[PDB]
Amino acid sequence: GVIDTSAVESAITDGQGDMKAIGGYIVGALVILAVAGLIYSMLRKA
Repeated sequence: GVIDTSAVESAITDGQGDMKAIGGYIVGALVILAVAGLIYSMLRKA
């Protein structure tokens, strides 16, 4: 082991965990880009 992964549990959660936010924040932001694409297509198309 528990202690062996003790540091990892904290470092992993802090770093690894932060991954969810990075992926989500990044993937959650991409939605904005896509919105524009379709928006332009519909407006430019139409």
